[PDB]
Amino acid sequence: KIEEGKLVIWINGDKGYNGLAEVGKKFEKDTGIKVTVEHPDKLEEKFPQVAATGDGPDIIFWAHDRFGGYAQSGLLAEITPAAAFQDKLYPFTWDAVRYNGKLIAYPIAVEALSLIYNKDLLPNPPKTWEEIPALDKELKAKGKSALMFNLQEPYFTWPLIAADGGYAFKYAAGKYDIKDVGVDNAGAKAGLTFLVDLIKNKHMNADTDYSIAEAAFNKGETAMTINGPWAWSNIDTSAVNYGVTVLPTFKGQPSKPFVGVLSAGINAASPNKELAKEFLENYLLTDEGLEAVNKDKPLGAVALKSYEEELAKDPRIAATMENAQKGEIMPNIPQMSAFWYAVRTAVINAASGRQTVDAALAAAQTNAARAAAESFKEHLQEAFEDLGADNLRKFKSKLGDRRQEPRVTKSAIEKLKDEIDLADLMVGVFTSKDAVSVTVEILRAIKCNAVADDLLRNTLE
Ligand SMILES: OC[C@H]1O[C@H](O[C@H]2[C@H](O)[C@@H](O)[C@@H](O)O[C@@H]2CO)[C@H](O)[C@@H](O)[C@@H]1O
Repeated sequence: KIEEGKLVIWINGDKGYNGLAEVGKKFEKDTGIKVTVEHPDKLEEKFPQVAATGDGPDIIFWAHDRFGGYAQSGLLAEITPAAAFQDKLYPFTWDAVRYNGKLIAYPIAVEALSLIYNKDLLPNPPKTWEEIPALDKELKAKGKSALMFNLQEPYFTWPLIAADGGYAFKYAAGKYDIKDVGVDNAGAKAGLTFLVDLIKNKHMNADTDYSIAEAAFNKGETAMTINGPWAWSNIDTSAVNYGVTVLPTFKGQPSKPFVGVLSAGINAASPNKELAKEFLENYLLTDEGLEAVNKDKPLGAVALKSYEEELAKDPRIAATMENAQKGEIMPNIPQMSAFWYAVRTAVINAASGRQTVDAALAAAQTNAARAAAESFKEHLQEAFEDLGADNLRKFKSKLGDRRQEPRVTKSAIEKLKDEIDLADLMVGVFTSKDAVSVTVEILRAIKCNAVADDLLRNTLE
């Protein structure tokens, strides 16, 4: 499925992929070899499904937190450059791509979130989170609002949850301890309570996503947003006059974002391994290669010393590195994808009012330690689709009548939209193993025995 004598590359659709295609045209004009760039949907989950049997791209781009799990499954080739090349990039960027003693990818650039504001609507931005409710009121009298950002992905809400004390896994004596999880302490509860109260008092809406918020800022309808360096380009095209600065404090403490390093790995089953090393070391990681990508969509603070010393004179970049020093570098261990699925479910149920804050975070502490939890959620979704709409109305009636603990209110059931919402409510209230046991019990009481049997052989077994 992988053809000898050319190169195929995969990268996310919010980065500068037309700029990267210009670098491959130059490689073709010096050697004749053709390069193709693609941007599929959900690529961080498609890559481990196709590469296990030897298919996929020659080269894959993503942040460093996903790569430890790919290496444990045997999907990547080892990286081995000469000491003369290694001295061209900062030593702290090589530390982020080192796993069990070996290097497993090439580092490209450093990314962190900041606060972006409209100078004509608000020439002096606020220094604390506590000030935002009163400022929303002044702006409505002009037909506007104060702040809008993406509420569906937990990367954007984590800086406030961590300000007064929350954490992922505890670091002690040279290693992360995978059975000491920090999403349910006193500091984590206070930050999530402040976010839900903004929604209750009608300063924000619970269905806001990435493209809704991007259009409102660029049209002048809102005063502030929260985003990374890749977004600066489309703002330049618009009519808005903008600045970039440090995030606000909470209870007197700084906000603390998680920082990522964009990186490039090589497929263990590729037959083009030495063509791939020549493209990356001699064409992309140079002054003129990185300049072509940066002009399409900006990269942040790059890994190559000779070019980063010039970019550091830009005041937008100085603010990016101040937020990075108040935050923390992400771990790369294989347990990180189970952590991100658990926190995503907790924020969605609490912002929509289907669960209380305290009950949602106590279940996340348990789900974050279970490797197979997200797989169980996908098998529940498929069983609800197979019942059909008439039989699924009977299922939801019996769930609302249960007297066993924990109980589910009838108002919360009427607010669901489809089969994906129902599977997320079940794993968030009961945790993942108990969710399957209760579902099988209700299916037997409405006489749907074939569906219950198929679900059992693919989970608890
Ligand atoms: O929301 C969970 C998600 O966060 C990070 O993904 C970022 C990525 O690093 C950025 O480059 C940008 O594309 O936005 C993404 C969030 O929408 C983690 O790297 C990722 O593993 C995680 O699932």
